This record gives sequence, structure tokens and C-alpha cells, in this order.
Amino acid sequence: LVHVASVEKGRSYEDFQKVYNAIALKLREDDEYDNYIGYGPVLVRLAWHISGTWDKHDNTGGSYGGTYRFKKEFNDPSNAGLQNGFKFLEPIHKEFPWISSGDLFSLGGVTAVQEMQGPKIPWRCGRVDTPEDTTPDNGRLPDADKDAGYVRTFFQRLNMNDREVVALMGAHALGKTHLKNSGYEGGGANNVFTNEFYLNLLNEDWKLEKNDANNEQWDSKSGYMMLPTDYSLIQDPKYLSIVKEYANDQDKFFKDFSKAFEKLLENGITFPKDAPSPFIFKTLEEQGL
Ligand code: HEM
Ligand SMILES: Nc1ccnc2ccccc12
Repeated sequence: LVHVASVEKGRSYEDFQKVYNAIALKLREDDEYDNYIGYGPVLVRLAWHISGTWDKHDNTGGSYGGTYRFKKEFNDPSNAGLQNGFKFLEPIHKEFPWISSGDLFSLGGVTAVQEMQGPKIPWRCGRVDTPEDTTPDNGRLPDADKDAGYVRTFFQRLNMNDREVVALMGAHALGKTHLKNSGYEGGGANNVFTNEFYLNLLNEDWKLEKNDANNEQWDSKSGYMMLPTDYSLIQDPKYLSIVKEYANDQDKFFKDFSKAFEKLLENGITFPKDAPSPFIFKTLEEQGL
């Protein structure tokens, strides 16, 4: 199964920076969402979940087809709460009806990471909407109540190795869990992209507790939390080495996250030899906007 990137007809970097800017300006404007976290974190989660359905074995799922717009995927229990991201992006899609759904969902994640002071993430256009029958079945996204071996095996399906997995997980610096979406309780409000996930893992005094949904999670006296799968990164000695690396080198973390996240967002897509190079969008701040 081959999905060839096809540039939206006549579009170039200027067109996609306008979309980026629209997203970024709305991220600034809609600041109250989720007790003033804003929409940045849920857009990152959205970009991940629309990509994380990919299966390297048969090239089903992935970001290319924009299949999250279909009920079966929109209603995946693993996607609970992402409707807020979809609703945020609707007026963007209305203004720029030419951009494909996959392009919009993935670009929203890139925009969010960058506007939250994250690394620059190169981004390629050309995802094409595919029909409803291409929507992957539920159950391809990962469970949060398992161990390092599960995480490692899970991510093999997405062609991610240990460093890619650990880097990608650093997005859990952002936002929080919501009991009504996932059964995990969190109390953070972070919407600045940093390596603090790794620092918190290593520095806090974690206690294994049960939350109000009767699920186990790791909690600290300071008020922080980790999912079982998060905590597994310090239980497994190979992941632990990488955690320590990123805790001690912000730039390395940014660089490896950027690479892994672009890869995640591009899995499944064949880019023609003469496709445009990846775009690196300027932030609002870099543009003086
Ligand atoms: C083993 C893999 C992972 C598991 C089990 C997992 C699980 C979770 C869960 C349970 C939530 C809470 C959802 C809610 O209650 O609203 C969450 C949120 C989040 N996840 Fe992950 N995740 C994984 C990997 C990732 C990856 C790879 C990224 C992106 C690079 C990502 C980005 C996020 C973000 C940004 C949020 C916060 C969303 C918000 O504040 O609304 N996660 N994840
Ligand atoms: N903010 C967070 C801290 C630790 N784990 C998380 C897991 C999912 C979302 C957010 C977090």
C-alpha cells in the first residue's frame, strides 16, 4: 500500500506559513481552554494520535489519509478529548479549505510545539484525504497501564527505536491527563515545551498510588504525576540512560524530538524525488506578529 505525497495544487511555503500563522494566532487568542493551558498540548496529542495508528507491516493507518475526520476514528476511546483539538482546527480548515486533513492535523502539532517554544520541526506537505473505508480500526494506540517491554514492543510497529521512544515521550511535559478522558488524574498546567519530563522523572520522589478511577499512577509530594508507561522509562536500564541524557542536555533533546516527531508525522508517506524540501516555519515571535 503506497501513499504518494501530492502537493495541494499550486501551493508553496508562503501558503503553509499562512496556515501556520492562523493556527498560531488562534492558539494565542483562545487562552482560557483547559484552565488556561490553551490548545497547544491537545494539538500535539492530536498530531500524534492521527499518526500513531500507522502499521509499518502493511502501511495502514498513519497521518496521510486524514481519517480522524471519520466517526470510527473520531470515536476511538483512545481519542477521547481530541475533539477539542478538532473543533479548534475547524475554522482554520474553513479559512483554508484547500489544505488536506492530514496536513492540517500534522501542521497543528508542528505549530503547537514551535509556538510553545519547542524545537523547529521540519514539515512536509502533500497528505491526501482517503475514503472512509481506509479508516483504521480502534485499538492501535497504546495503553498507559503497562511496562517498558510493552512500550518497546508497541513502538516497533511505528518503526521507533529506544531513543526515538524516549524523545517522543518528552511531549508529556505538556498539558495533563483528565480523569474523564483517560482515567488518569493530573494537576499540571504546563504549556511551554522543555525537557522537564526527564528532570521530573529523575528528581521527584514518586509514590505508586491509585487514583479515583481505580487506576495506578505515580505521584509526587510536589504534585506531579507519571503514567505507568512514563515511569517505565526509569525502570528499564536502556531507557534510563536516555532519560538521563535528555535531562542533562536540552539541545540534544530538542534535536532528537524534532527528528522523531517529523518521522512520526511522515510515517507511511512516499515523497517523490522532486517533492519540495521540508518547510521550516517561522514562529509568530520570529515574524514580529
Ligand atoms: C506509550 C505511549 C503513550 C501513552 C500510553 C500516552 C498516554 C497519554 C494519556 C493517558 C494522556 C491523557 C489524555 C487525557 O486524559 O486527556 C496523554 C496525553 C498527552 N500525550 Fe500521551 N501517551 C503516549 C505517548 C505520547 C506521544 C508519543 C506524544 C507526542 C509526541 C504524546 C503527547 C501527549 C500530550 C501533549 C498530552 C497532553 C494532552 C492534553 O493536555 O490535553 N503522548 N497521553
Ligand atoms: N504533564 C504530564 C506529566 C506526566 N505525564 C503526563 C502524561 C500525559 C500527559 C501529561 C503528563
